[PDB]
Amino acid sequence: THTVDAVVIGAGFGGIYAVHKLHHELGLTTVGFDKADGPGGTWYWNRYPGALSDTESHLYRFSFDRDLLQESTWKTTYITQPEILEYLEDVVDRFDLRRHFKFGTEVTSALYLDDENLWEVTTDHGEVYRAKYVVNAVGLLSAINFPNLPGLDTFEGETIHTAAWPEGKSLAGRRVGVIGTGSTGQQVITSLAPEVEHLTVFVRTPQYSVPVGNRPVNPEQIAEIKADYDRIWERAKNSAVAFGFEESTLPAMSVSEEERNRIFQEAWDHGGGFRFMFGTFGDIATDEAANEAAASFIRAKVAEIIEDPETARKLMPKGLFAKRPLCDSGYYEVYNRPNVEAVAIKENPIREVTAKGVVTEDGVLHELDVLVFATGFDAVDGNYRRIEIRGRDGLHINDHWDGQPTSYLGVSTANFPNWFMVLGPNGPFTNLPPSIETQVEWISDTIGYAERNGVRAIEPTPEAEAEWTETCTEIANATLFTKLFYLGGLRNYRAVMAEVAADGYRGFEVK
Ligand SMILES: Cc1cc2nc3c(=O)[nH]c(=O)nc-3n(C[C@H](O)[C@H](O)[C@H](O)COP(=O)(O)OP(=O)(O)OC[C@H]3O[C@@H](n4cnc5c(N)ncnc54)[C@H](O)[C@@H]3O)c2cc1C
Ligand SMILES: NC(=O)c1ccc[n+]([C@@H]2O[C@H](COP(=O)([O-])OP(=O)(O)OC[C@H]3O[C@@H](n4cnc5c(N)ncnc54)[C@H](OP(=O)(O)O)[C@@H]3O)[C@@H](O)[C@H]2O)c1
Ligand SMILES: O=C1CCCCCO1
Repeated sequence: THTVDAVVIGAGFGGIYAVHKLHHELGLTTVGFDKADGPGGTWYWNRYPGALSDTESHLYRFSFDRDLLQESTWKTTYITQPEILEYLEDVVDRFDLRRHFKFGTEVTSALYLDDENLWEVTTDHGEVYRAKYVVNAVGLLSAINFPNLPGLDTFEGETIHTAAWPEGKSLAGRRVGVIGTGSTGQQVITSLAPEVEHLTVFVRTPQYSVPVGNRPVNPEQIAEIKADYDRIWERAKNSAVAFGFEESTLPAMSVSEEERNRIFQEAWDHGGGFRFMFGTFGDIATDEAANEAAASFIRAKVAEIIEDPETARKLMPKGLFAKRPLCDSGYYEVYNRPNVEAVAIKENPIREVTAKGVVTEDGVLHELDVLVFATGFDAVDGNYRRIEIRGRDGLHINDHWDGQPTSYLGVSTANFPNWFMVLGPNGPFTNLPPSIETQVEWISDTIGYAERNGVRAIEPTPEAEAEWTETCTEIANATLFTKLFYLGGLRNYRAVMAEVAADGYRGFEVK
């Protein structure tokens, strides 16, 4: 039953930096915690085949330490999970942090003590920590999502969730079904297709995907990037999404059918999902006609790629190109293989799982040895809403988030003092690490200020939280995503966080 200045929940990008900042800049005694048996967070857990970043390799990392940027290396233009995981372990060892982290250790309640003005925090190892500050780096993701299919437990084969992939497991020569065609699904599908005896993909909503263009690089290309890194990060910190391309301000309809498609083809060829949505035109997300053009281009690629038309149509993405854009390493092409079958489960849904496989409503048994669920997770809400987290006067987090989850500035919420969030709700939608730094940096300032000036407790007003929900909402419904995040872009997000701090923490009850 110990007592410290600060607790950090989680050891991915966000939890790792927060420890570094709170211990080494602000001198605070600081303990880190993670269920996981080591660091990496998202990348400790997802070791499924083909797991790859959407963010180019040079930019999906910390920026804050200039020696590190010069010494780290990568193989391709996008970075794989082993390589990311490895990088976070180098980072963890480089800044001397293993020793602040209790691994294999779940934080299971967070009681705020109104009279001691402290947070009482308990582990599944029995321990208790009493801390003045809590920093939640629990991520945008929550519990694995895992639809309970009828008869599932009759299945005599192995079932695997993408995020619980057994290290070392091979599906080579097995008959495998995959459910889900999200970002994970496309990846695990491209990578499985060539090795398995047969692949059945259960598609519910086919999505829009552009080539990822993941190319090999030589040490000289890296060294041209290394030489220009102050400008790269300054540029990225001053863009909206920080994916490393200039963001277009050219309206789609402001140029010609041929020009429009010329631009859409160079982007296709160059590769990159965000690059397609935002590197090409500036209104794809905000003008109806801009959007339809982008979407149409992609469907023509799909009909150019899938030879058999009954298959093509099952994989044909429909309607607004207003989900997060995917990119792949040859996804549509997989459906030309004789040992891949597509099952459109809107038209022909799963009726049940039986001993030997999956049965659809048409009454065909799809014989499977392995059923892989690429069905994702259950939202930000989920990693908080699954705990004894209570704020002032014992108020429960799930009681406090009576409806949609909320925050002020993506890092805080009313009735939860000295309690912060890294990637809480209504935060930025960007290449995450640069946003994680913004958040951790602001959180570490705020906490340095609190100690230096003798602040007992800080928390936002419910007035302010609601003003933020409105700002996020007004900006959302100006885009085609409407038809959970602040969508004004990193640069605006940074000026806002900075103004609030320069303005004496406006929207915050300081005690
Ligand atoms: C396959 C995949 C690819 C991705 N690619 C990209 C990309 O290219 N670009 C991008 O910007 N984003 C990407 N993301 C999103 C990605 O999660 C973020 O970029 C980033 O990893 C977030 O890191 P984090 O430290 O904030 O949270 P996480 O890495 O999610 O770490 C959170 C940790 O909190 C822990 N935790 C939660 N509750 C508790 C508790 N009660 N006790 C102890 N521990 C707890 C979890 O175990 C977890 O390890 C991807 C995600 C996935 C799954
Ligand atoms: N950038 C990257 O390289 C990368 C890679 C992987 C993951 N990620 C991130 O991590 C998050 C998770 O991605 P993800 O692909 O694991 O999950 P996801 O985006 O949530 O994809 C979910 C998939 O499962 C399907 N699905 C869900 N429940 C189902 C059910 N009961 N029956 C049939 N199908 C079902 C969905 O279909 P519907 O859509 O019709 O519901 C969808 O195809 C994403 O937000 C993504 O940004 C990023
Ligand atoms: O591409 C991504 C994946 C996670 C969602 C926001 C970050 O950007």
